[PDB]
This record gives sequence, structure tokens and C-alpha cells, in this order.
Amino acid sequence: TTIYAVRHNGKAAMAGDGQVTLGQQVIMKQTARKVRRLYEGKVLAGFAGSVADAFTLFEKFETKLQQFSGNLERAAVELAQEWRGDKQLRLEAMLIVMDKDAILVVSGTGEVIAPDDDLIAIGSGGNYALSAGRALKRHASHLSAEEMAYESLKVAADICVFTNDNIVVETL
Amino acid sequence: TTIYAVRHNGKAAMAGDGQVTLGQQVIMKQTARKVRRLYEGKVLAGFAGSVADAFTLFEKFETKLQQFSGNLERAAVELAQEWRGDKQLRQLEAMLIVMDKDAILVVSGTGEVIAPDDDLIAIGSGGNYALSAGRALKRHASHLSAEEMAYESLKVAADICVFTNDNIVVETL
Amino acid sequence: TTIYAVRHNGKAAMAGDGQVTLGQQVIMKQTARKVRRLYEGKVLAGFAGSVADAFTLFEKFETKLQQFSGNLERAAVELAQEWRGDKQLRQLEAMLIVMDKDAILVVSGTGEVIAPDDDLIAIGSGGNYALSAGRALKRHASHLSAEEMAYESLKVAADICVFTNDNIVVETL
Amino acid sequence: TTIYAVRHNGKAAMAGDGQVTLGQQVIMKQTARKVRRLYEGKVLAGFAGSVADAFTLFEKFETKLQQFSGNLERAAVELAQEWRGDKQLRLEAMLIVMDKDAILVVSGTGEVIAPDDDLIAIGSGGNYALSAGRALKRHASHLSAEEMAYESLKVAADICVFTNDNIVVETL
Amino acid sequence: TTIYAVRHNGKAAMAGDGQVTLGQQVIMKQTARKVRRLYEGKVLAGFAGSVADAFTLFEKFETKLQQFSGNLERAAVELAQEWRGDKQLRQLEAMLIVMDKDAILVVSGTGEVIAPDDDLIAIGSGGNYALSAGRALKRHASHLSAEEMAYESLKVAADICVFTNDNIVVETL
Amino acid sequence: TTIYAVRHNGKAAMAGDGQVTLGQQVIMKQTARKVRRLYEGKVLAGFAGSVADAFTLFEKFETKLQQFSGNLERAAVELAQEWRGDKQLRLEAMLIVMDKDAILVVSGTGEVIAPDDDLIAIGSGGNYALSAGRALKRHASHLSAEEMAYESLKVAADICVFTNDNIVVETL
Amino acid sequence: TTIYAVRHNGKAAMAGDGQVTLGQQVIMKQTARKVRRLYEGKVLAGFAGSVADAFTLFEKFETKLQQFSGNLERAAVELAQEWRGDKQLRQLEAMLIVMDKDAILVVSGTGEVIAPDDDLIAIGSGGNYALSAGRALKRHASHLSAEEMAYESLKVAADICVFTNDNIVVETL
Amino acid sequence: TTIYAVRHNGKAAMAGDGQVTLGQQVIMKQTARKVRRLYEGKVLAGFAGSVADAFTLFEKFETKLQQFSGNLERAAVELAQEWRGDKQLRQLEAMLIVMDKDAILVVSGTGEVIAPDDDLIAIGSGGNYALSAGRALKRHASHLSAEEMAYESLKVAADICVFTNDNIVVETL
Amino acid sequence: TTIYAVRHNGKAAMAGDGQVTLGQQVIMKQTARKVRRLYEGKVLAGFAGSVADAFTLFEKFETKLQQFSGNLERAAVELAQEWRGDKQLRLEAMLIVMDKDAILVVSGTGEVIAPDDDLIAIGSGGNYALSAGRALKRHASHLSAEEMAYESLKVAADICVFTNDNIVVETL
Amino acid sequence: TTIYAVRHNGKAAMAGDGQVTLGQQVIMKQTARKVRRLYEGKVLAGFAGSVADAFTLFEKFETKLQQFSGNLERAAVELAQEWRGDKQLRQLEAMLIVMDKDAILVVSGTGEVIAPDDDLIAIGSGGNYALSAGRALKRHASHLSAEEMAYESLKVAADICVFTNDNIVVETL
Amino acid sequence: TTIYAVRHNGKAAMAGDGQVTLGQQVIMKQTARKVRRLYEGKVLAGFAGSVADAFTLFEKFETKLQQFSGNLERAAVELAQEWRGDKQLRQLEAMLIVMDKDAILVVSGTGEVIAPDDDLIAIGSGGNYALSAGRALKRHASHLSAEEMAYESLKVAADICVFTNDNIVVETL
Repeated sequence: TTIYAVRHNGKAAMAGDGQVTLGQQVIMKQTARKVRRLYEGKVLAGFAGSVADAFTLFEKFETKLQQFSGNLERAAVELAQEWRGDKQLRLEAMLIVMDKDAILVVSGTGEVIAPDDDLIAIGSGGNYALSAGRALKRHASHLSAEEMAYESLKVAADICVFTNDNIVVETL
Repeated sequence: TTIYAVRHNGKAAMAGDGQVTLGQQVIMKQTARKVRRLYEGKVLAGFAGSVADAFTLFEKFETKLQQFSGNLERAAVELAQEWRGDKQLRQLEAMLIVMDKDAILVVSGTGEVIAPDDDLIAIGSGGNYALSAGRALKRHASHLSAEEMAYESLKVAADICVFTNDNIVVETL
Repeated sequence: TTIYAVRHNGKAAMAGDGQVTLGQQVIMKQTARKVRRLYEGKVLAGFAGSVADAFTLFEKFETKLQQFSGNLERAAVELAQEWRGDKQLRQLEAMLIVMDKDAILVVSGTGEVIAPDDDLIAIGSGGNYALSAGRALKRHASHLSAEEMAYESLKVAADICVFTNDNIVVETL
Repeated sequence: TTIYAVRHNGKAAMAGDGQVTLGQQVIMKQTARKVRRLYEGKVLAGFAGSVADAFTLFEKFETKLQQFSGNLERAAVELAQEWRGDKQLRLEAMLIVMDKDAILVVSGTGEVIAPDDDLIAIGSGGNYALSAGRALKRHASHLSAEEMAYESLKVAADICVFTNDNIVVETL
Repeated sequence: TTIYAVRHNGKAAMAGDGQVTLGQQVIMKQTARKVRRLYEGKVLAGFAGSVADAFTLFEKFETKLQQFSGNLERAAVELAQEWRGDKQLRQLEAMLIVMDKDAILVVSGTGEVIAPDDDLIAIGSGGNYALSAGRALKRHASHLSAEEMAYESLKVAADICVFTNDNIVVETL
Repeated sequence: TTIYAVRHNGKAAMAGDGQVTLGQQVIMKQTARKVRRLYEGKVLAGFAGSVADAFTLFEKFETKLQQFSGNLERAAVELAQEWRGDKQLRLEAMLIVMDKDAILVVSGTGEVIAPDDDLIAIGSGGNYALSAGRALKRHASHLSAEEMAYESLKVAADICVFTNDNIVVETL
Repeated sequence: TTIYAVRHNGKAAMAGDGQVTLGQQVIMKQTARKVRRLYEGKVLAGFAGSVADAFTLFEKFETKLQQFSGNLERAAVELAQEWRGDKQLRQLEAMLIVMDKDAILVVSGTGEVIAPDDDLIAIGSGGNYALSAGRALKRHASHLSAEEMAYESLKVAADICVFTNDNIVVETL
Repeated sequence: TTIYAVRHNGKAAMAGDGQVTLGQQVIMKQTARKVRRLYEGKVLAGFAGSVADAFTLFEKFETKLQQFSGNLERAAVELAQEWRGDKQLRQLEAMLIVMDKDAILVVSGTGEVIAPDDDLIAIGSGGNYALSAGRALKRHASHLSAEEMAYESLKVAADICVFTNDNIVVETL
Repeated sequence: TTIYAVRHNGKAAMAGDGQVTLGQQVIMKQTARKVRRLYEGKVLAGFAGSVADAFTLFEKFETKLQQFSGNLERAAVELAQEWRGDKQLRLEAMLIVMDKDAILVVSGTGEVIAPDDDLIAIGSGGNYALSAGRALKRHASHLSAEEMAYESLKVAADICVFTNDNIVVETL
Repeated sequence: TTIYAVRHNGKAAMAGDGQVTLGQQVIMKQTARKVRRLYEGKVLAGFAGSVADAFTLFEKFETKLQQFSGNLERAAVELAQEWRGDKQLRQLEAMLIVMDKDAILVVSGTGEVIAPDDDLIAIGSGGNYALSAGRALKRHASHLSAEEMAYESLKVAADICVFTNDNIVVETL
Repeated sequence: TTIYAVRHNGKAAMAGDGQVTLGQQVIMKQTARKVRRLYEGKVLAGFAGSVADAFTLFEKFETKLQQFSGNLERAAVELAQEWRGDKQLRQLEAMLIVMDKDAILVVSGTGEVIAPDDDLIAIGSGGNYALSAGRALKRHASHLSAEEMAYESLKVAADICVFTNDNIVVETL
């Protein structure tokens, strides 16, 4: 799994692959959709874990956003301390959220991280898309956010055994 | 244990073996019936796991279907979230297979709800072998019926997996 | 990694993928060729482990093929007891597969030598998936040649195993 | 540690960082030189382990090259099966070698790998420089091999805690 | 410990040894009686674990026998899902065996409920040894009564299992 | 620790040593009293664990005896299933109880054991006093219960590093 | 991570780096600000763990600062016994550091509360390296202010600790 | 940490060191005060463990003393049973030392309440060394006062144990 | 397995059971003979391990006895340091040897132990026969050495799950 | 086991207990003599391990005492590097203690050679307890001879260590 | 153990403490001399580890110096390769410090030969603390001599590390 988000030239994008793996060994699905639209379509979210846990956190993050009038950082922080508060969800998959202004990553370890260069990724191949995204932002700034997100996922897909090239890109 | 569901040529079939193994070493039963009919004969379900856990998850799922108006996909996800929260029923190992005349779904104890792209999938220790046979059969032997594909895929899994025998029972919707 | 051999209808074939994985996570190569021709082109061999160990065992097996008048079964067995006798290669978890015009054999670090009952067998991460596909094709698609069978069996394994890709090279005898 | 090699437009390069880490926790040196010239300056080699093990393998690889008249692949293969043969050196650090025609990676696990796209890397941050190098080769082919090797190391340096930005680039 | 039940030729019997072992090393008792009569004498039950857990499960099973009009199969299944539902007894590795005039059932901490295909089954350390003896006697010594079969099966297990002695008590129905 | 009980010739006895060991290595006390009188002096009890756990179980066993009119076996059984029921006490030290008619051993594993020959023991050296007690009952039946209990403890004391010879014998 | 506090020559300072590391291998952020101002700007606090836990403990400590008339030592101690009393934060291996105009305190998941003997202390991965630098500067470079001391101590730690960078933010009181 | 109590020649003294160690490797404080006065100066108590756990157990013990009319022995046992039941306060590692003008007691997290036969005892990582010195001193150097024996025994423990220093503070009743 | 030796009233005896257990779970033989005669019938030996290891040590101990003219202690000591010297035999089963004058126990850990009271035992139930043998020597000295050895084994047999009552007693 | 050596007031003594323990649980001997006289009676030596290893090291040390003109310190050091150089005795966790009229030395499997700062040292399970007693007696009971000191130090250790008894044999030089 | 070498202002100094610890818990010596002079007073060497291993590696290094004509760098690398090959002398834990009037070097048991960029470095359990102090001193207290920096850096390490004491001995070239 790899989910990469990038704000570039007033355009925001988030791309994800489609592979689902069981027991770190077998492929069970190739066409999964891991990028979801939240909060009246003003937030692009993604989760590197299971769909049951993803939907549970997506729901709790939506009520936090409605509680704080779309304050992405404050909603993420209280979700993180609520997430760590739960017996069951306290899980090493990470959450990535993004509105028109900020990007954030929320981990089960309670870390809330905003990227320094408006680009970040999660999943088993996230550091590979992050590596390609940074080279693209510096040496290929003529690419759009959607193009950057797609090429970074494609780079990580050829490296990560748990990330395929069935890449879907969502724009805000 | 190997349970396999396939939708082919307008028919739906779910097969399963009958071996019950304890301690990953000893056989105690050879003729178990692992494929059950739910929701007044409209849902075929099976469970890789124990009997009491199967009946528990079977009841919660049928309850979910009546509450969600027969929506298999929405009931499977809600059951998955309920399954993960319950600390007594939480089995990362166990998996659930369900199928109606329209869709097939697998509910993981890890919380994953998977819909097969090719309308065939399997669970259990030998499920990936039946999955391999079924894919080959759907491609190069499409003349076989759904219940024939289900039986032949279970037969291949049984000759490879030590926890799956050839006492195969096929249920057709 | 997946390597699958099949002797079907007077033909022999051995196919392998091309993916090389490090640390069970990262892909370093996609177009590796793991099926090597041995003994004046009369023998096909494959190894599920590393390149260094593959060559070491290939040369030793080639030696004993000259030593035993090209007798695959006896060359395989004494290679197996020397393999186990070496303090180096005893720790290898990968297996070796060899075939000629008349026989298929698998040699292991366990000291195993297996002739398949149906003239088809596989090794590697997804070998059991290609084996299931091959057995289903052998029974319900016997019109396919050995070259198509080995190729189609590998693609089924490639779509399930995360350590096996579709860059499949089929070497026929 | 990260050592990245790339052949591009008839030019060959290999870059390495300078950080040395003890116990995966403390930095002991920042200016180490990890890229060495072998075989009359026709081979660029690098090792992701300790300098004693690096020099030992560098010496055995030089005699193999002189034995096989510069056959990089045949020298690497017999070094790998000799490497696995040794009681002590049988070690999870990897070796990278490169002449004017080929690039190779040799692991203590006996793997001899030639890259598909004339670029590869080793070390704790090697997959990050590999990720940036592939995005650069596709979307910034106007860069030279030396420039590509330097930017890939710099990308991996900002990601890997064991890789610093004291990057030295050697060209063949 | 070994407890073996058999319904053969219109008779039912359940036998158990008497050895109690602590720490898998030391014998504390030799004449324990592990076969208890339940439900107005119409049910025989045995537990391979400790006395405290045996009584706890015996009373709960006796409750559900009154609750379900003496239906063994359904009382066993809901006892199995409550057993698994308790944070206490979920960790128990021992199994429970129950029988009446018409059925034999084994309930486990795994949530298992198994009806034997041949009306004979066993539990405990040497249950598989008594099971093998019972199946051989069922096929080649069918003239023996259920009481002799259960007794002879236990003595075979006692001569192999270090945790099973010859102080065997056969309770017939 | 070793606590041995024996009924012999209408006389009942229970003997215990006095050593207390911390961390299975250091001696902290030599004069501990491990045999206690319960239920109006009609029950001799002993516990092979800590004094806080001993007093807790001694209290729960006394109320069970008063609830069942001195039925030693029924009180022990429901104590055992209550003992296993507790989160904290569910402990590998064992309990030994004895009235004028029966002897019982209750373990944290839920085992309730009456001896076949009216003699039994608990503790790290219990099997050694049990071994000597059985040889004494067969080849030295002229000894009293109190003498038998004392000599069995003394035999176990010279063998078990956690059992000293400060032996106190209580008779019913 | 490294956070170092020092009260020297009538001044108070607390400095921290900016590196955030995941899995002890990968850097996700370089410009984090881990020194937060508390209690109407009269208290500086820092946490070596995650952001969620840092805020949780910051708000609880701020509560007890109002609750105890701004008494750092007593607010720290009762925060420590509540921290240990929570089944959540008991498992936290990181420590908390707090200071006002008169005292410096470190609170741990161990239940520890330590006032430094020389009005200087540090926490985090490289805290002991900044502590050593601070003590050497306190003895042989007492002319430096508390702001320069805390800053220089962090740079020494940054050049040794792989989890501490040079993006140091010094908050003075 | 080493705390040692001795009653000798009509005087009672309890000594302790001042070293606070984290991670069994690093020193953070050298002048801690581990011997506290309780129950209006009539009880000397110390705690091998953390500060927050010490203050928690100190408060529960003083509460136990007021409820049991100053009975040290009955309060120590009741505190021990309360300590074992509380899953949040349960520390098998930690130990508590208490002493009045009549008795000395040690309360273990394992639940043991020990009264010394020779009216001297110690707790902490270096307690057995101070215990060894104190026994030798009470036998062959009885001319020393109780506070002298307490200091000299701590001084011997400090030169042997790496977790105990010579910053010894002696409190006399 | 239990092998017990005792010198008593000028008579020497060594008794052993007959049970052989595989994997600490299953009984494979009930009539094994574990007490062997060595050195012209002047030494009674026993081994608590496998028959292949027993015969190997029995042979090496016989040549040591012939080398030292029947010095039981000196032969046992050099066997023990030779035993620890071997790569394969360096094994937690113990050896027991006995001539007309001394009894010794030799462990794979290099311990050579002569009993203080002319009686000692080895095997999984050795401490139980040792416990009964000491009570018998003190409170039933009218028994012969052969009777004492038999009753001690019989006591250990009813306690140890790995020791049966097929007891053979050999006298010197 | 405890062995303690002391050179005090122109006298030298080495004392040891007699308890032999197997499996850290059971006592096999109570009157063992672990202090052996070496090198024409001019050297006392003791080993905290097994008898076989004690003799092996005793003979090797006696060899190097002849080899080095009875120089204890140099014979000890080269014995230490040969001890570590042997693949056998490298795994020994016990230590060796040697003394003559002028020096005391401890040699370890770690390769350690230590001369005590105060001419007294101990080895074995309770060596640190006898060491503490010896240091207290050296400071506050200097009138005792070396023979009484070594004897009294061992009895203190015997009353604390479960692997050390009171059957103490004091060998004077 | 902490050994620290610094070259400053035309002078070279190497300091070390005197604590010897066994089992990471108990002190056996407080006045050891860990800094040795080699190569006829031209080389200062120290060893974090045991005595016998120090003398062994000291001898092999001096032999390497005579063979390489006093070349510290070439002798250190050759010793490192020799150290890794010897399976009896291979200590991943141990480290070696050497220094002449020109260079400083550290030889790791992991095989690393490091030359400090700032001409100061340290080894041992508390070496990174002395390294932190020394860097701060070279920057903000350059007026101190090399032997003063060596002592003060060891003094800071000793007050933090539990395995390093203040019995510091400084050797100057």
C-alpha cells in the first residue's frame, strides 16, 4: 500500500494504489480504492490499514471536523489522542488527511506530522513515493500535482512488493 | 479447511471440505458441513474457524442483513467493524465467506472486506490453492459449470493442503 | 520466485518469473532468468535461492551428470547427500528443480528427492499456486502444450504471490 | 549509509555519503569516503559495512578481476560464493561494483543483481536514492550521471537517519 | 489423562483413567474418577482439565440441558459460545466430552463441537491412542460390548501415555 | 518452602519450615510460621506463596467452610473456581487444608486433590517430604503423625535449597 | 529528540530540535517545535514522545497548575501518579520536562520526579549528550547565558544523536 | 538504591543513598532523599522505586495506620493485600521499608511481609550488601551506635553496587 | 528414569527402573536394563540418558579404570573433563558409578559428587528415591542395601511419570 | 557457592563452603572442600564452577606457576588468555580465585584479572555478601585475624545465599 | 568504563577511569589503570573490555607497528581485519583506542576503523558523554590544556555513567 499527497501550484492531489495483501504474502485484490472524500468533498483522506478500521477513523475524523469548523490540525490531534485512547485501535497503520491548505499524517503512535515541503506519503512504499516526489518537486516542477502524485506512486509500485500500479489520483 | 465460492455462467456455487483438525496435527472429523445457507436460502456462507464462532458470526450477519435490507456489502462492513471492536470475538486468524446471487465477499478478522474482481475467491488454509485452480479453470475451461468448478478447485486444494480432504460438499444457489 | 516444470504429451517445459526481492519487501530486478540449461542442453534446472548458490549447485549437479552417464535420479540423490553434508548449503531453505526428457526431480535442503506422480511440480514462493494451476490445466485443459501449461501456470501464481511477477521465460526441451 | 551508482549517456558515476554510525544510535564520523577505485581505476566499488570487511572484499574482488580479465559478472559471482563460503564473512552488508559497461550488487546472501535501468543503490537509504534516481532518469534526463548520483544521495540523506549530506561523487 | 466414549451395538460407555499429574512430571493421585453422571443420570460427561473447571462447565452444561429439553447438540453449542465468551475459561486448553443415549459430542476451548462419524471419540493426553485402539476394535472386534471397548481402549492408551494410568473406571449408560 | 500433612492412627498433623526466599536466591527470614489454624481450630491450613495471598485465601476459605458447615471438599472446590475467577490471584503457589477426616490440596490451576494414602505435601520441596513420608508410612508405621510430619520435613530440608530445618509441627 | 533546560545566572531557557523520526529509521519532519509555553507563559514544557501524548499531558499539567496555585513541584507529582494510574499512558517510554522561573522538573512514565542538583537537565534520545555538554559549559564557560548554553548543548547532541538535528528552537523565560 | 534500617542499643536508624538511575545505565540525580518520616514523626519509611509510587504507598499506609490504631504489623499486611489487588499499583519489583520504635517491616510487591529476626534489614538493589555489612557489624562491632551502623552499612553497599552512591542520609527516631 | 545406589552394612546395591520415554510424552519400552557391570564386575554403573551415549561413556570409563588401577574418583574426574571436552557429548544426563568402597555421580556439567551418607541417585525421579532412601537409612536400618534400593525406586516410581516399577536390583 | 580470600595483618586465608547444588534447586553434597592447595603448598586456589573444570584450570595454573618462577600475576594473565582461547572453557560463567603470601587475584571467563584494592575479595553465588562482611570487618573489627575474618565472612554469606551452607573450611597460608 | 583521547594545542592526552564492573551490577575494583603506553612510549592505547583481551590485542598491535614501520593507520586496519577473522578473539562489543603524536584511531570489534575529524574521541560505556563534554570544551573553553580537557571530560562522564567512576588517570605523550 502507498498513498501519496502533494500540494503544488495551488493544486492538491492524493494518489493511491489498488493492491490488497493478506499475511504479507498473497494478493487478494488489485482494484481497491484507498483515497476517500470527506467533509463535503473538502478533505482527501487515506488509510494504510483495513477497510473496517479506515471507515471507523474516517467517521470519527468527520465529526471532529464538523466540531471544529474544518480545523484540520485540531481535528487530527484529538482524533490521535482518541485513537490511542481506544483499546482495540491503539494498530500501526497510518492516516493521511489533506484539505486545500494543509497536509497531515496521523499514526497509531499518536504522531501528527505536517510535511515541510507540502508532500508526504504513508504505507509500506510511502518512503519511495516520498523520495520520488521530492526529486520531482525540485527537478521537474513543470509537472502538476496530479502528475506528480501519479509518477511518485508509479515509482514506489515498481519497488514495493505490496504496491501495484493500479493508481487512482484524486484532486481537490 | 478450504471453502471456495465462484459465480460462473449465471450460477453461484460454494464448496467446502469436511476435515476438522486440532493442534495442526490430528484429525477428529472427516465429514463436516462448512457451507451453510443463510437469510432464507438467499445467502451462502462459510467460516474458516470453529463451530461456535461460525454460529455467532452467522447470527450477527443475518441480523445485519435484516437491518440493512439485504445489502450484503453494507452488512459485511458493519459486521467487520463490530467484529474488530469485540475483544472476545476478535480473531485475526478467522475469515468469513458470504455470497448471494449478485456478489461475493470475504470478511477478515484483520478487518478487510474484499470483493473479488473475477467473481471467485476462497478462504481457509488451502484457499489459495483452490483460488489458483479456479482461476485456471475459468480461463481455459469455461465450459464447466459453477458447481463443477467449485468441486474441481476443492479437489485440487485437497491433494495439496494437509488440512483439507476430498469430502467436498457443493451448495448451489 | 516461482519455477514450474511439466512433461506433458511428449513435451517438456520449465518456466520461471523474473522478480528478485531483497528483505521480502523491495524489488531489485524484474527480468531475471532463473531457468538455466545444463549438460549439453539435455537438462533444465532451476534454483529458488540466490545466484551464488544456484551456480554452486548447478556445477556440482553437472559434474555428477557426467559422473553417472546422465542418470538424473542418481545424480540428484548423491547431490542431495553432499548438499546436506556441506556445513554451508545445509542452511539453505530454497530448493532445486531439475528435469530431462524423461524425468522431473526436486531436491531440497531437507535432503528430499521427489519425482512427481503426474510429471509436474513447482518450487519457490508461489510454486504451490502454479502447481494448483498446472494440475487443473492437466485435467481439464489437456489440449494445451507443455509450453502453454508452464506459462499459464506461472501467470496464475504471479497474480497471487507478491514475490512473483509476469516476466516469465519458458525454456522448452 | 547510501551508495548509488548510475550509468547515463556514456558517463558512469557512483556517489556515497560520509556518515558512520555505531550501534544504530550514535554518529562517530561525518567525512568517511565509501567509494573506492579498483582494478587500475576501471572499477568503482562500494561497501555498506565496516572498513575492515570492505577492504577484505575489495582485495578478493581485485584478484578475481585479474583472474578473469575484467569480467565483472564472473568475478562478482565467484566472490559471492566465496563470500558465503567463509565462516566469518557469511554479514548483511552489500557490495556494489561498476565498470564502464555494467553495474552489479553483491549481497552476503549470495545475490548478484544487475539493474534493469543502469542504476542501483545499497545501504540503509539505498532504496530512497534508487527511488529518486528513477524519477530523475525519466523526468530529468538532461542531468548528467554525476548530477543524478549527487541529487539521489541528497534525497536519501534528508530521509535516512544513517545517511548524511557529505556526498562525494566519483566518475569513471 | 484419557477419556474415551463409545456408542456401540445399542450400548453407551465412557471410561477414564485416574492419574492426576502436576507440572507434567509428578503424580499426586492415582484413583481419580473423571467420568461424572449428569442430568438425572441421562448424560455422561468428562473434562480433561482441572477439577474446578470441570465442575464449572458441568453445572453450566446441566443448566442448558434443562434449558433445551435435554437437547445435547444445542446445549453443547451454546455452552461453547459462552465458554469462548468468558475471559476466564477461554484460555483453557482442555476439552469437554458429553454423551447421552443417542449422541456423543466433544466441546473445546477452540469453540469446537464435533460429532464423531463412527460414534466413538476421546479426549485428553492419550485420547488419540485410545481413539486408535477403539477404531481398530470397532472394525475387527465388533463382538466386544461398548463397556469392554472403552475399557480396552483406555488400557492401550495407558501403556503409551505417561499421563494415563490403568485405574480405569467405566461408566455405562 | 515445604508443608506436609499426614493423617495416621487417628492423629492428624501438618508441618512446615520457616525459610522465606526472595528472587529464588536470597534468604530474608528463617523463622516464618506457615501452618495456620482455621475454622475454630478444626482445620489446619498452609500456603506456599506470600503471606498477603495466604491470608486472602485463608479468609475466603473460612467463609466457605461456614457456608457449607465444614464440608472441606465443597469449600475447597468453590474456592478453587473463585480463585481461578480472580484476575490477580489466577499464581502458581498451592494451598493445603486438612480437618479431622480429609486432606486436600488446592492449586491456582484449579486442581483439588485428596491424597490416596492420607499424606500429601506442597511447596518447592513438597515432593521430597512426600517421598520420605511414604517410605515412613510403609516401613516405620510405629511413628506418630507428628513424628512422621517432622521427619519428612527434615528430609526435604536437607535436599531443597528453599526449605530450612526450622520445622514447626501442628496437630489437630 | 533532545530537549534541554537550564536555569543559569538568573535566566531560564529550554531548547529542542526539530527532527521527527518514524520507526527509528526515516525522517518525516525537520522543523518541529517541541518546546511549548504553558500557564499564561510562566511555564515551559517539553515531551520526548508523540504529539498526541504531549498535548494530553500538557493540558493535564496545566489543569493542576491552576489547581495548585502554580506550584510546579506538587503539580508535577500528582500528574505523575495520575500518569502512572492511566492504563493508556503507563506504557509510554518518553519523559516530560517542565520549568518555571524557579525550578526545573522531569516527569517520567516510571513515576519519577527529579529536580536537577545543578539546575540543568535534558530528555530525549540525545538528552544525555546535551546534559554532558551543558555540565561542561556550566563549569568552564559560565560566562555564557542560559540561552547560549541550551543552544550550544543541543548542537553537541545533534552531532552525535542520529535522532536529533540542528533545527534548534530556544524558548527563554 | 539501598535503604537500610537497624534497631540497636535502644535507638532506631534508617539510612539511604541519593542516586537515581534510569534505564539501569544513566544517573540523573545524586542527592535524593529516600528516607521519609511518616505518622507524625513516629514512623520512618523508605521506598525502592519511583517518587509517585512512593508517595502513593506512603499515603495508603498512613491511612492504614490511623484505621488500625498505629499497629504497624496489621497495617503492613492490609496494605500488602491492597497492593496486590490494585492492578495499576502492582509492582513485583518495588519494596517498602517501614520502622517505628518497636518493629521493622518490609512489604514486597510479591506480597511478602517480613519481620527481621535480628531487628535489621534492607531493601533496594544493594540492600543485601548493606544487610551483609550490618550483620557483621552487629556481631563483631556492637560498640557502634545504630546511626553509625546504618551509615557504615550503606557505605559498604555503595562501594559494591553500581546503583548506590555514598551520598548517605541517616534518619534517627 | 531413576537409578539409585546405596552402600549399607558392607553390602552395595544399585537399582534401576525399566521405562524408556520418547519426547517426554510416550512410553516405548517397559523392560529396559539400566544398571551395567563394569571392570571385571567390580563396578556398578548407570546412565540416565540414551543407550548409545551410555555405552560410549561406559567404554571410556572402563579404560580410565584400567589406566588408574581401579581408582574410581580419578577415573571419574578425567572422564568428566574428557566428557566436557567433547563437542557432541558436552548432554544433561548424569552418570552414576560405584565400587565396593565409594559411590560417585558424574554430570555432563563436569560435577563429580560423592554422597555424604553412602547413598545417591540420578534421573528424573532420582531426588524422590534419594528422599525415601534417607528416611529408610535413618528409620529402617534393619533393611539390607538391596531392600533399601528396591523400596526407594518403588517410591520414586509412584511419583515420577518417567519411572515405572519394573525395578531390577544389582548387588556387588 | 562462596569462596573468600583475605590477606590481613601479615596472614593469608581462603575459606569456602561445602554445599553442592544441581539445577539451582537440589543439594547433592554438604561437605565439599573447594579450597585446594597448589604449587608446593605456596598457593591457595578456588573455583566457583564444577569439579572437572576446577581441576583442569588448577593443573594449567600450576604449570604456568612453574613456567614463570611462581609469579602469580603473570601466570594468572596468560592462564586468562588461554582460558578465553579455549572453545571449551570460554562458556564457563564461574570464576577462579588464587592467592599466595603477597597477592590475591581473581580470574574470570570474561578474561578479567583483578587485584583487590584492600587485599580481600570473593567469588561464587554469595561472594558479594562475604565481600561486604569482610570489608565491614576490615574497617571496624581489624583485631580479628585473617582466619577469623574469612570464616566470619562466609557465615554471613551462608545466612543469605541459598546456595551456600555453613560447612566452611578455612585454609590458611 | 570510559577512555578518552584528545589532541589539543600541541599536546596529546588520554584519560581513563578505574571502575571494573561484573554482571553490569557489581563493582570489584575502583583503581584500575586502563590507559597503557605502547611502542616504547610513542603510542597511548586503551581497551574497553577485559584485561586478557587487552593484552592480546596490545601485543598484536605492537607487532603490527614493527611490521608496518610505525604506521598507526595501516597497522590499525590490518589488526581490524585480523580481529574479525579470529573467531576466538572476535568481540563485537569491545573497542580499542590508540594514539600517537600525530593521529587518533578507534578499532571496532564490528570492524570499523575511525579517525576523528576534530582530533578527539572516546570509547567505553560512557565514552559518548566524555565525547560530548570534550567537544563543548574544545569549542568554548579552548584555554584548557589537553590533559585538563581529558580529565574534565572523564569527570563529566563519571557523574552520568554508572560504569565509570572519578578515579581518573591521565597519560600525556
